[PDB]
Amino acid sequence: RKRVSKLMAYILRHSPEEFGLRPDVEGFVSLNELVNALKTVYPEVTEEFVREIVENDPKGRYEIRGDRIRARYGHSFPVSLDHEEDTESRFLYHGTPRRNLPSILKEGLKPMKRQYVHVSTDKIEALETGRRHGREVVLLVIDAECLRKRGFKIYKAGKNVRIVERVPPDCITLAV
Amino acid sequence: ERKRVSKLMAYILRHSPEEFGLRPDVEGFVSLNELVNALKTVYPEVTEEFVREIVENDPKGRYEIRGDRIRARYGHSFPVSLDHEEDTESRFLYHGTPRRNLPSILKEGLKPMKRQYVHVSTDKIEALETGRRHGREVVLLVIDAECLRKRGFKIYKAGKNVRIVERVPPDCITLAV
DNA sequence: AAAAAAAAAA
DNA sequence: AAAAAAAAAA
Ligand SMILES: Nc1ncnc2c1ncn2[C@@H]1O[C@H](COP(=O)(O)OP(=O)(O)OC[C@H]2O[C@@H]3OP(=O)(O)O[C@@H]3[C@@H]2O)[C@@H](O)[C@H]1O
Ligand SMILES: Nc1ncnc2c1ncn2[C@@H]1O[C@H](COP(=O)(O)OP(=O)(O)OC[C@H]2O[C@@H]3OP(=O)(O)O[C@@H]3[C@@H]2O)[C@@H](O)[C@H]1O
Repeated sequence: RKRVSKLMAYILRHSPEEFGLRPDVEGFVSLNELVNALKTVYPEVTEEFVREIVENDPKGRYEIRGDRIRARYGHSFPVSLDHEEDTESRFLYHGTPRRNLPSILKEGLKPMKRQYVHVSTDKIEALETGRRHGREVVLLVIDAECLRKRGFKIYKAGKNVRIVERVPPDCITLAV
Repeated sequence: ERKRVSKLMAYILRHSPEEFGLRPDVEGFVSLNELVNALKTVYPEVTEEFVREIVENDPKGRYEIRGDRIRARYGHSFPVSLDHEEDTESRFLYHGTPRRNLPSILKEGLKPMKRQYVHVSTDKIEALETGRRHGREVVLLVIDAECLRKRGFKIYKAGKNVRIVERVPPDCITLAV
């Protein structure tokens, strides 16, 4: 389950054309074609097995609309997402290795290779995300009203994941 | 064939002889019989006569055979004790390097990097061809050899034209072209 | 003239 | 949650 969901993230977010799949402007690909692509590496994968990963994913990583499937965030190619805006959250969190602090405190959170900067409404998931890149990880606290007043709307892309264009430095209130 | 074996011989004698189960002495020498068997793990058709042909015909004097022992004469990334003669004849020496290294070289000077010694040449072509290994935009550095000797950095005759030195201070670099 | 296995950033 | 064959700095 974890292995296929990882390769599903690589296909839907980064290199769908590597498997001969062309996503539409919303990032959607046909579920039938992705199953055949997943079968190129793991032949035992079925459409039901794919619907299990989407239905049970603890982050709401994937979305199925009719006969199409997409990753809801994490893209490195630009897509057109229709997620609802988050006007509720007061604070948002981002985990990052300690080495990135001088540049983040100066330039703010940039999207890097992804289309959007990714933050979370949860401290654990934010810190867990940052641990993917290093050992000494710090928790960044982001004033969500600071972002809105500066014209950077936050969108509800996952259960707790939130995407935003970028985070200016003075919207980071605390590093722990 | 000849260029492929000579390349692998450069990797064993200069960089990782332990990977092939070879322990060099303090001069960098390895038994010629043991190196032949090491080259046979990759290229089974290599014989001692083939190896001796590479040493005798190498256009840079890369390798030295003393009795039953063989060594690379320079290029080492592990420290060795070389007995090469001192170069007291050369007035100028040459070093090729990519254009991007110039600001650092002009400030810190030529440093050995991963090798034991800085490598220069008495020949301009070989110096530029050495730098071409690292990039396209290569520049020719001119080195006053008296500047080096006066500053206590002796130059040694390691190859036909290759010369090894501890380091090259910046103000011994007279020209970059 | 520093070969080449095998692991995995962003 | 970016898989992964395969090539090659210094
Ligand atoms: N200005 C700046 N200078 C230097 N460095 C900066 C920077 N401004 C930002 N940085 C750092 O650059 C990294 C990019 O890495 P990148 O993978 O693009 O970003 P993230 O770690 O946010 O991951 C995304 C999603 O992917 C996971 O998978 P998922 O479980 O589906 O969700 C999770 C998660 O939401 C990151 O360390 C960030 O601080
Ligand atoms: N201060 C500084 N800053 C930045 N950069 C610097 C530097 N001070 C020096 N640098 C550059 O760092 C490179 C090291 O690369 P490295 O391969 O170690 O050096 P060389 O290119 O001199 O090659 C060795 C032998 O290897 C070939 O094989 P060979 O035919 O047997 O002989 C030939 C040759 O003598 C090099 O670009 C140098 O300028």
